Amino acid sequence: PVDFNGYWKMLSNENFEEYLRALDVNVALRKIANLLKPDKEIVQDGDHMIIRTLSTFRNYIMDFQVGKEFEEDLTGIDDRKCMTTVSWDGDKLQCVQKGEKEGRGWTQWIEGDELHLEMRAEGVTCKQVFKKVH
Ligand SMILES: CC1=C(/C=C/C(C)=C/C=C/C(C)=C/CO)C(C)(C)CCC1
Repeated sequence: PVDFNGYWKMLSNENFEEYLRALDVNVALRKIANLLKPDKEIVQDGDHMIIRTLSTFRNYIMDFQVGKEFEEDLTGIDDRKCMTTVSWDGDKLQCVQKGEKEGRGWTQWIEGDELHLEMRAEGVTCKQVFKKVH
């Protein structure tokens, strides 16, 4: 396990448009979303974690307990509900989102002062990197 606490800004984004296409997100929103460089505020307190993907255009908030399955309301992305579980896999943070879509989930880890995040859905993989600014 590692410590994700902090405020992070996006450095890079790769294959995000195809990842959103796999979720049936409309073209217009896909183009707009891929041009946004959202911040990430993570509050880690024990096994309780809050991850806020921030943008004035639109936000997405996660508030969960590691190891405990919860009903994830993805309103704002594709408006789906998934039975999600986020667990530790060594120093990596694994998330599996069970629902209508195949292979939906993500993996997060740290390299120096950078947050690495890979998102997957329907066999598609998106890669993002963030820099710890606070
Ligand atoms: C579609 C869409 C967006 C998607 C956000 C996503 C897919 C966030 C995933 C966050 C995760 C996995 C956080 C855990 O570290 C954002 C809000 C950028 C802008 C508006 C359009």
